[PDB]
Amino acid sequence: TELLKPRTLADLIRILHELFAGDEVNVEEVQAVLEAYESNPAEWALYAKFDQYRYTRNLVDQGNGKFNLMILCWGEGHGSSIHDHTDSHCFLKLLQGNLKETLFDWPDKKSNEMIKKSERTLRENQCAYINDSIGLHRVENVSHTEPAVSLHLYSPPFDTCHAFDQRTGHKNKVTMTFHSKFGIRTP
Ligand SMILES: N[C@@H](CSS)C(=O)O
Ligand SMILES: [Fe+2]
Repeated sequence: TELLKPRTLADLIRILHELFAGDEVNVEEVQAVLEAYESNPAEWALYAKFDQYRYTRNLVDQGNGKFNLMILCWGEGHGSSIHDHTDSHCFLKLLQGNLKETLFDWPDKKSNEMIKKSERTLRENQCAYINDSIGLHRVENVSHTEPAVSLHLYSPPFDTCHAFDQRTGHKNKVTMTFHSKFGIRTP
């Protein structure tokens, strides 16, 4: 009920366990708390494990089963597919660098080019929110010189989703994997 500024990543995690103690989710409250945590690189260095060729997903907390909290690491020019979020809430907070978020509408069943609804540049410490009822999105680090690090919370947890072909709107099921869990590389 009473939202306080998270002092550290650990404190944020404790607050998040409180916010997800029940069966529902106050989206605006979760977003405010995520936004209020000041990114401190020393606190999340353990999870910030990059790969040269694509972005990595690094599990931080399993939220007592109610959410997955993870850190995504985007090399220069690394980006995602256009994807949905499997009927889950999805929060994205920038911890380092910038990411471009492009929004798309759910495709009609006819094969057509997916045209962008809009785009925005998410900046350090800002927290965005998406869910399937809002639409689909692609997230990209368009920087040539700066890696980006983001903190993502999904509730309920999911490890599969759909990728959408921008040319047709065709979807394919994708299994998402973790690069690391609790700071441990999981090959
Ligand atoms: N949801 C994507 C990243 S963009 S929110 C993922 O979890 O891989
Ligand atoms: Fe996403």
